[PDB]
Amino acid sequence: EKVRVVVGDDHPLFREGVVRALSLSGSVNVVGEADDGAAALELIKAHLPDVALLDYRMPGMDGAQVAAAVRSYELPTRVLLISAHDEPAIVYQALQQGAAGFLLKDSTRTEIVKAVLDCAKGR
Repeated sequence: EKVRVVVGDDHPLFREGVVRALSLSGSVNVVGEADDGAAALELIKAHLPDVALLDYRMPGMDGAQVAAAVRSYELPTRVLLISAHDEPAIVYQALQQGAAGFLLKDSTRTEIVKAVLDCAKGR
């Protein structure tokens, strides 16, 4: 039933905010949280979540590097990136590295839930 998610961000209050939005939706089980990219990748390997929602600029290994690695490993997880940067070549390159989508940090509570749920379903 609930869509299973890993959330990754090195800003605690943004991460907490996302985790609460997802958890309070009633439709999402946050199975792991990370504050750096290598840890996010390891949680993805262990939990095999439906969706990973990851900051583009995670330390150690950025969101697109993790997306690339997940696709390279052929894991079932869809990696949705979120960022305060929205430059065309950055979004494009991330999608080229296998990111399922690219969201902005100005997203609302219902927008992020819907993005995660739509991603788990399809796109």
